[PDB]
Order: sequence, then C-alpha cells, then structure tokens
Amino acid sequence: VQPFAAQVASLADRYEESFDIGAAVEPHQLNGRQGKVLKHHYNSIVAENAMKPISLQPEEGVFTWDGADAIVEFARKNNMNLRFHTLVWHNQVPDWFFLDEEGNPMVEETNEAKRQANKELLLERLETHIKTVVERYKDDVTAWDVVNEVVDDGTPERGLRESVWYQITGDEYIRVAFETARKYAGEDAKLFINDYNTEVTPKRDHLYNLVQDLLADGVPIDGVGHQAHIQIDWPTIDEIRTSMEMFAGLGLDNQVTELDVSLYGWPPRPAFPTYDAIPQERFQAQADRYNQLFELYEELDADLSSVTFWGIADNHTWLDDRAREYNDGVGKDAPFVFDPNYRVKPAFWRIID
Ligand SMILES: [Mg+2]
Ligand code: NA
Repeated sequence: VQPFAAQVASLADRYEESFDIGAAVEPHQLNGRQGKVLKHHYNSIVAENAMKPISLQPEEGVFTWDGADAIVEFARKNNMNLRFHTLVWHNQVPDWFFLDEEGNPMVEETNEAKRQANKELLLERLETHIKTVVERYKDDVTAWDVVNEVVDDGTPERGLRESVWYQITGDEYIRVAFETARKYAGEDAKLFINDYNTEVTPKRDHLYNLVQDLLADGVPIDGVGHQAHIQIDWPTIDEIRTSMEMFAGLGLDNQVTELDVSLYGWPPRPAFPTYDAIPQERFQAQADRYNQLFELYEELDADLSSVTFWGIADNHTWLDDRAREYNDGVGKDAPFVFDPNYRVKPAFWRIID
C-alpha cells in the first residue's frame, strides 16, 4: 500500500532552493483532494488547454476567459507562480486567423503581392490577440510561452516548422509575437520559446540558431522552455545536460515545461491496456530514470528556474491519447510520480530524497 500524496513531503519544498515545481491543470481539477494535493506539492501551475489560442479567441473579437480565469484565480489563491501556455501555436488555433478578407485560405494565395497583404493582415491579428490576452493576465503570469513548437524535427536549412504561420509570414510572426509580448507584459516579464525534443540534433541546433537570430536582431527573449516529453531510455542524461548548457550559454534561462516520463518508446507500441496491467518493474525503471533526471536538474539549477509536469497524476495524461492512437484505441501510459488514485509511485521516493 503506497500512501495518498497528501500524506508525503512536498516536492515544491524539497526543491525550493533550486526551482519551482509545476503542474499542468484543467479548471475541473482545482478542488477536493486534487486541489489539496496541488496546494501541497506544487508552487507553480500552467493551463493544459484553457490558454491556447482557440480557448481564448475562438472568433475574431470574441474572447472566452472563464476557464483561464479559474486557473488564474487558483494560482493566486495558493500563492503559485503561473506560466502562460501559449500565445502562438499551429494547433488549437482558430481557423479565422488564416483566412483573407474575401474569406479564402491565405496559404492557397498564389499572387505574391496578395501574399504580402496576407502577411500584414495575419501579423496584425496576431498582435491584437497577444495585446488582449497579455493585458488581462499581465499581473499574474510569471513566464510566457510566447511561441510554441516553431522549430521542425528534421532538415539538418534553418529548420523552422512550415506551419500556416511560417507559410504566410515566414519567421516574422515569431518576432512580432515576442515584441508584442514584451510591450504589453512589461520589461520584467519572462518570455519563452517552448518546444519538444530540444535535447537531440538537429532540432536542438535549429532552435539554438533561431534564438541566436532573434537575440541578434534585438527581439526580446528570456529563456527556452524544454517540454521534456521523454522516455525511460531516451534521450540520455548527457544529451539533456548538453542541451540546457547550450541554451544557458546564449544568456537564456531554462525551464522544463511539460515533463512526462513515458513507460514506452517511440512510437508507443505495444501498450498496456489498463494501469493495473503495468508490471511493477516498469515503475522501478521509471523511478531510476526520474532519479537520474532530477539529479541532473539539481546539478543545473543555476540555469534552471522551474520544472513543470504535463499533468498531476496518471489518471489524466495526454499520453493516453497517443498510446490509444498507435494501439488500435486501447492503451494506458503512466508518466508521473502519482498514480491514478493519487497515491505515490516508486518515482516519487526517488526524487523527494
Ligand atoms: Mg533522488
Ligand atoms: Na534555479
């Protein structure tokens, strides 16, 4: 019988001299023993979904603040830091951004000069969206994911992701997003570029050259968010260390923003059907990995300000959707230090020590 997580020592207190300890949350997870476990173990939170562009501005000029407000309210109640995820992304972003005035998709425009019109129109919509979102939460947010996932995985030229944003504006939306965010959040606000697989080449190198570029042009960036959607055996600790040291070497702060330690490889196949189908030895392999990982975080704590998990406990993780995707609709992952009943797992004991 592993104990309920309210009966164990605080992760946040354990790491207070090194970095914040954060969780992604939905608004329905903010009371009960969920809320109690949150208050006790975390001193930072982020919205898993409620602050994404489609959750905030689903139609032009139409802002839906209720979910994000609840999260903002919760962090304030419990004296927690707050990350904003995210001002710019290529998913969970409303379609109206990318349509011209006649209502046709900007990406299908073949007239080069009409494409320049579409560049300017889109950038002003971006600017307006950031301006409005940032105004409301400027006093509460402690770190902004200004752009998310703007670097691509392969292509060893520049390696920028050719989402709709890039197809329409090239790299200019990245510049505008950071410059707008600075103007409205304040000179002290901490502006992040956030991404997954930052640990491995060439993606690592593409992200490095992109932030190097933006810093060269006076674009205000303060840190790199490492999503750290990682596995048990990959990437190596030295790849993680090299990655964070490399971005620190550009005068950037590092944050670990979306940490989950999947029980599977990539792709996550074959998968366990239920949580209680998972053998105990996998939980011990996950704990071993967590230990090495947090020993590295502590080692790098001069350049690492916050470590946020992409969830609370194993009852709710986006990795189930990925497991289900590659295993014919059936599959459970288990990436956290707390299990589906909010009981501690072996990994908890290995990072609380
Ligand atoms: Mg340990
Ligand atoms: Na630190």
